[PDB]
Amino acid sequence: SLKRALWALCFLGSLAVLLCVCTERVQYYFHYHHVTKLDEVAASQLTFPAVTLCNLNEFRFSQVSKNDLYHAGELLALLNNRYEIPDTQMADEKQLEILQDKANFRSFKPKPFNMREFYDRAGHDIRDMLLSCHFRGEVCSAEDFKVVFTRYGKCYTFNSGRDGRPRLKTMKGGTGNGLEIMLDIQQDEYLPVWGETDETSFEAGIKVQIHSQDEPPFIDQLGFGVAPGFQTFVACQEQRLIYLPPPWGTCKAVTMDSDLDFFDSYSITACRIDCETRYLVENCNCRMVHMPGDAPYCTPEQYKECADPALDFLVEKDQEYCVCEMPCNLTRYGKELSMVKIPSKASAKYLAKKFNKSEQYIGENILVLDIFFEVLNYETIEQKKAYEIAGLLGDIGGQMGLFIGASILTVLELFDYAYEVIKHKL
Amino acid sequence: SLKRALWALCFLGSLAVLLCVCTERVQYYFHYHHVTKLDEVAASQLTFPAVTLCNLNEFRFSQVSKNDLYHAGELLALLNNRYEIPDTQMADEKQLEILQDKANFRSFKPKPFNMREFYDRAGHDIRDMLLSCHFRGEVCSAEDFKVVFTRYGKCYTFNSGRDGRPRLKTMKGGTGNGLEIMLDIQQDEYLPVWGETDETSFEAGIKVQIHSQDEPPFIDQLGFGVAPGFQTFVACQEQRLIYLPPPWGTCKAVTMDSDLDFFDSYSITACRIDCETRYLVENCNCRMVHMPGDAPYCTPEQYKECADPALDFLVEKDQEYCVCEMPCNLTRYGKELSMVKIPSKASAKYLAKKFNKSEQYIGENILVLDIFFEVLNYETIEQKKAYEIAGLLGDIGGQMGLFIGASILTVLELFDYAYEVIKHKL
Amino acid sequence: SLKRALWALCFLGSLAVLLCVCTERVQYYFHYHHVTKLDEVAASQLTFPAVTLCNLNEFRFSQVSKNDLYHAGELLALLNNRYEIPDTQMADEKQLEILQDKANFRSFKPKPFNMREFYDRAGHDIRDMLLSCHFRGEVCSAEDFKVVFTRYGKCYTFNSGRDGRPRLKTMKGGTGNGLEIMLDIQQDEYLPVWGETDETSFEAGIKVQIHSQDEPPFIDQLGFGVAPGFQTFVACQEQRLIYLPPPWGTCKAVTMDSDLDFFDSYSITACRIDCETRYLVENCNCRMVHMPGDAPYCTPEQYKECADPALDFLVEKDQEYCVCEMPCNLTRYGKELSMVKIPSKASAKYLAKKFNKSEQYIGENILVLDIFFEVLNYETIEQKKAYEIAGLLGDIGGQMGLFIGASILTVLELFDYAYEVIKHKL
Ligand SMILES: CC(C)CCC[C@@H](C)[C@H]1CC[C@H]2[C@@H]3CC=C4C[C@@H](OC(=O)CCC(=O)O)CC[C@]4(C)[C@H]3CC[C@]12C
Ligand SMILES: CC(C)CCC[C@@H](C)[C@H]1CC[C@H]2[C@@H]3CC=C4C[C@@H](OC(=O)CCC(=O)O)CC[C@]4(C)[C@H]3CC[C@]12C
Ligand SMILES: CC(C)CCC[C@@H](C)[C@H]1CC[C@H]2[C@@H]3CC=C4C[C@@H](OC(=O)CCC(=O)O)CC[C@]4(C)[C@H]3CC[C@]12C
Ligand SMILES: *[C@@H]1O[C@H](CO)[C@@H](O)[C@H](O)[C@H]1NC(C)=O
Ligand SMILES: *[C@@H]1O[C@H](CO)[C@@H](O)[C@H](O)[C@H]1NC(C)=O
Ligand SMILES: *[C@@H]1O[C@H](CO)[C@@H](O)[C@H](O)[C@H]1NC(C)=O
Ligand SMILES: *[C@@H]1O[C@H](CO)[C@@H](O)[C@H](O)[C@H]1NC(C)=O
Ligand SMILES: *[C@@H]1O[C@H](CO)[C@@H](O)[C@H](O)[C@H]1NC(C)=O
Ligand SMILES: *[C@@H]1O[C@H](CO)[C@@H](O)[C@H](O)[C@H]1NC(C)=O
Ligand code: NA
Repeated sequence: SLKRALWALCFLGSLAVLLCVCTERVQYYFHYHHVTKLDEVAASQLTFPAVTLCNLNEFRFSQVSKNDLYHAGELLALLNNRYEIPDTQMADEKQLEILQDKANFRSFKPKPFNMREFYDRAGHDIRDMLLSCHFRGEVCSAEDFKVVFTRYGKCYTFNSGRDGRPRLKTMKGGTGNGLEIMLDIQQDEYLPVWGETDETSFEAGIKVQIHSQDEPPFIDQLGFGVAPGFQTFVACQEQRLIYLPPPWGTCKAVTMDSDLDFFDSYSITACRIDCETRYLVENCNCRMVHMPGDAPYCTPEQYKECADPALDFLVEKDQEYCVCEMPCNLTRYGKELSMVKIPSKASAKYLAKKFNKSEQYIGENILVLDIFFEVLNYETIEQKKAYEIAGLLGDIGGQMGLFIGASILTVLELFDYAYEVIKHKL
Repeated sequence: SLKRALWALCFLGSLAVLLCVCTERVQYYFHYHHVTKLDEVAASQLTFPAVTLCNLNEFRFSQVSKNDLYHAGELLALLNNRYEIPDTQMADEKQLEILQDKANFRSFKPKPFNMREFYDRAGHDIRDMLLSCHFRGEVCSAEDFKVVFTRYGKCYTFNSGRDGRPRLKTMKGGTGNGLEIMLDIQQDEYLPVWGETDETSFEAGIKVQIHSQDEPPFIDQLGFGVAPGFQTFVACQEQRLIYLPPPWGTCKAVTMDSDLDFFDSYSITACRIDCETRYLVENCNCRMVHMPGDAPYCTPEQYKECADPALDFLVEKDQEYCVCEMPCNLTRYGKELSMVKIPSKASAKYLAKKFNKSEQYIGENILVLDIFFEVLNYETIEQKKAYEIAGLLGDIGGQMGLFIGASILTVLELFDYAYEVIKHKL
Repeated sequence: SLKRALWALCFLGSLAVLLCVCTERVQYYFHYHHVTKLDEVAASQLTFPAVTLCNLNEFRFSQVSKNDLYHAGELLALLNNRYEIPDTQMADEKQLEILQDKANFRSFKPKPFNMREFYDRAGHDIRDMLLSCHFRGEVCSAEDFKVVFTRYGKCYTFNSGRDGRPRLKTMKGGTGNGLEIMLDIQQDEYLPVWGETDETSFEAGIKVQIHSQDEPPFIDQLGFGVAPGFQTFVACQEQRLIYLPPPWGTCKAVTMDSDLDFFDSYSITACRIDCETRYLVENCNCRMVHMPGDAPYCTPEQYKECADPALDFLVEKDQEYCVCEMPCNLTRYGKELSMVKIPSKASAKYLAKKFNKSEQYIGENILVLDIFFEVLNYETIEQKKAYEIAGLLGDIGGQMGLFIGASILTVLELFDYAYEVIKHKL
């Protein structure tokens, strides 16, 4: 034909192109794509994070008695299974002799034992480890820190925001407008390490973690180190992420009491302590010292057959047992370390006078932490939906309004034209 | 009805859905959303940044006279308010005696005093602090650095691009294709610190800031530290941000002389020095030593009642006095430190010969900075408008072209159909 | 007129606005814009990277013979061009005397020489440099590392995934769930440095690079340093980038044998070694020791006129000779260093016994690397097309369906209406 032969390709080919192009805007929508948004909103009064710091030594050597070596001798790796110093050939010169009159057990008649009570008196004490800190020039106290427990032993927490005291805030950047702690890691009272184990440690420092205040401390997997004899400027940078709920991303939404069995808030580091507690109470009824709840802590004899082999199974065979993902409102904290050597020539003769110690002791034990904010900004890393439902109806309609010019009314008009087909002319 | 009863829901319900969906594409536009764009454009000849480095000690102790302790004795924290060494019990062994015959003032008849003139001769000198630097193997001079002033005292600047000399460029990554400075922090000439103040400092190092060349140095809030006895590889990474003007984001746009009262360009660190100058000249007519302009610097007696308490008020009560935000064309510089111990066994006997100093002095005072580019890239972090006006008319039209099929012509055709209503049939 | 005079502005002005708005959605498409997508997908079993570590000293001083000083004396900077120790006034006390009876050449009759054979026996040996490493507690061997060659001399590689052994994987974060190497940098056997050159080095440490396993080691431009006497916790963070092919970005797509002349895979660091090989074999037929292929390595006499001046020309005059960009599937590795001082008071008397060395030697030569993953995540930084072709036809049609209401059918209906013009009425 002349008029109708051209429309066999025109109206049908444009319809054939439309079904290819209308699908790739509907197949695109069900991917649930999302793009991000980095911003840098300045502020004037930023809150302070929660520093958590503890020594790299769990137990003070000068504060273990003849009772504690009896029950926990396999735990400290100071005795064998037969209760003896395991052939310490050329160990030391004096530190044998403190154990030579404490590892006797000659008809000892041992007292009852506790495990949390062992951590509290034989850990390092912040009344002696700390010398003088500050906060914007205003002085500290030892009562500003709080005793927390984790795998490294007794650890402390500054600005935790727990048990009544509120949270502290900075109003300036700089270096002297944050913490200036002056610790003393006490290398005289370390555990003697003349033996050898796979878990042995040679170092001597302090593990610090800077986290938000809505999390428990998670020192063993998130903390950095700070060397003695150095002043370390830990600059910070507050980041506020905003994630997306499924099917876009993966985020358990925030609520009042979401998935709380032993805590109140919800966090990633608040969840592996939850899943490593319910597994231990249900397997052999233990509870390690850092786990929350009211279940009784178990003996160090149970520590070799319930602590290590059961918590090996959460990373060996039962990695599908519990799973938990990021909350939708995080707050991270970046860090940019840099070190400056602390005991200068001018200060070697004053610090030796003030704390009554040798100049050799000062260069090997004094450690100045220094935490601040770099500039008073905070970055936001959001996740925004790339293709909403209200934008799908636009681009699916603008193609139909281009190729055939038919609206959603006229397709129903053809559907009522088939009603004119069925009985009016048939 | 049969034909018209169905259109009471068809034409009206699709219009009812349209007003919900056309609003959420107009309410979306007035949020002014924006998404970002990270790119990594390789290059071949990148410019070099502007290193700014100075000691952690403001005044050399062996270069203060009996005049300078008279006027600035409260400033250096070496005298009391009654002009005496404040009970330095067991201070030192020799460093008392330099002050025992300089803190006399027995009918001294004091000369006139200046404050910038005190900084220039009693600060640390780069002719003696610097030993030998390099740039791509080609040797330095002491005349490549420039004297600048900030809160830490006299500080120097490499590759500043000021007073005629052009900017230097790198053509390779590596470690030996940048600065290799060998400083000497001079711990023999530090200030004696047998006293105690809140502002006291024990450390001994060097504060470096790597910034762009369109900014003044802002050492006290943006600089890291470098320890003596270590060689620190400061790797860099050039970033070029592009921000957005309001109402999308917050950015004063770039111009020729934007908001310049004492500078020429515009920057964030070039603005707080501006706002801390206009406040000080209008309150008690002072000018601290690091502030630009022609107003006269004031005496250290005015330093206790105008420098510290007035600049306390900009972070206490008048945080709304001046505000200034990011320019739209920044250039940052990342950094990734790492340290290697400098005085090796092979070099302990050569450096002791060449600079005529003991092996104890070399391990406590020699410091090798090493700044380079890691790879010759630069990242761009742009901010792009998510929903322009030209895309609003598409998605607002494709919905109307879908639900009712009415264009902007036919709504005016109905508006002229009401003209046919008003007088042709009424 | 009354009806037709209004349509001179209505139908024509809306058409006039349409050509401005339809262009800025077609001019927008040909920019090929793209936005990014940061995600954080958690995992459970992440692969381990490939550590590459070597000393900062190329040649052991106690293992160069009287033959090697004859041919390579200009290379090591130990002799002059006239084969003599160049006036070493007050050099040392003993280390002259090893060279005083080795730099004789009194009728030496020199043997034939090789250059790769010189690197293999006079480099540092991992059987003596390494003391004890670990991997998740399970012990190492010296046979887990692999000899590779680069510009720093003989370097080693852990977890390379080459020559049959598979790749190792972690299942936990923490600090003791990665490498814990205990190196010994051997400062007794360093080269004597009483001379002076522009390329001279004072430091003594170890350069480590953490890279993926699809790259050759590129130590001299991508490695950080690790100081002796310190234990450095190198935390990691696996990133998986996805780039875009042109015209959006710049990326040679991944294939089986893309641009491989001496390698198998494709990478950025695998390409500059390619371009620095083809240039050297075609200019003066050399091959430096770190270049792959079968071309013969050339003498150190050729090293002064072919190694340095020809490889100066790739960064001076022929920077357009070869160019190669990022592959579309990278894998980077971030790092966050932190140091803890290693030889504690408890371990000073045990390490002195176990490895039979003085306490002075332990604090100056023992170095504990510690590499782990922080948390078992991996970040994805994708680049997504901002404006596809299927979205162009939507927003270009929704504007035409708004302003004039004309589809692509009716513009062809007017084009056939001109066929009714040409001969039916003319
Ligand atoms: C006769 C011709 C003109 C056919 C034109 C029909 C269109 C109007 C259809 C085809 C594809 C349909 C869409 C296909 C898929 C979806 C996903 C669907 O997703 C949901 O959100 C439902 C599930 C939930 O509520 O989570 C919402 C309706 C929508 C947009 C549909 C709306 C109507 C569309 C655009
Ligand atoms: C009779 C029926 C078919 C109603 C259809 C009317 C539409 C054509 C109207 C409804 C919403 C209007 C929009 C509402 C808001 C804006 C924001 C406005 O924003 C500005 O940029 C103005 C201020 C400035 O210049 O900065 C520009 C016009 C526009 C897109 C309007 C264009 C015309 C729209 C799409
Ligand atoms: C009579 C009136 C209504 C004019 C309306 C015509 C439109 C339907 C035209 C004008 C601009 C044209 C576009 C101009 C440019 C391109 C780029 C072109 O880019 C390619 O991808 C081709 C090359 C390749 O395959 O890589 C694809 C067709 C397209 C979208 C065209 C599709 C049809 C458009 C939208
Ligand atoms: C995240 O949202 C919750 C409630 O939705 C709110 O209480 C909390 O303050 C928010 N946190 C941040 C950092 O925005
Ligand atoms: C200072 O230290 C010495 C040695 O430890 C000790 O004998 C002396 O009592 C100490 N003095 C004070 C005041 O603590
Ligand atoms: C930013 O823009 C100004 C002018 O708009 C220009 O002079 C300057 O070079 C730009 N800087 C960058 C880093 O793009
Ligand atoms: C080297 O130092 C000593 C002690 O400081 C000094 O007496 C001697 O003059 C110095 N020699 C030179 C050449 O500077
Ligand atoms: C990148 O893509 C190639 C093939 O396209 C694939 O073999 C490789 O595993 C991918 N790598 C990553 C990190 O996705
Ligand atoms: C220990 O070192 C000394 C001195 O280097 C050496 O004489 C002795 O033979 C060494 N002993 C062993 C067992 O290696
Ligand atoms: Na659209």
